Amino acid sequence: KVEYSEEELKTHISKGTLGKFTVPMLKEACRAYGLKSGLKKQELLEALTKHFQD
Repeated sequence: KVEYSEEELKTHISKGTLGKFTVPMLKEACRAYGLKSGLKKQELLEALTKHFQD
């Protein structure tokens, strides 16, 4: 489903492909995570990573 539930995200965070998708797609994961996200792109990754990486 790759709906960005967390599994794909976790996997993405691991290797580092989570930063491939565009911003419109990144916002999706953020919406599911409940983060703040950023009006740019990579900013989304950070929000995601932070939610799955110390």
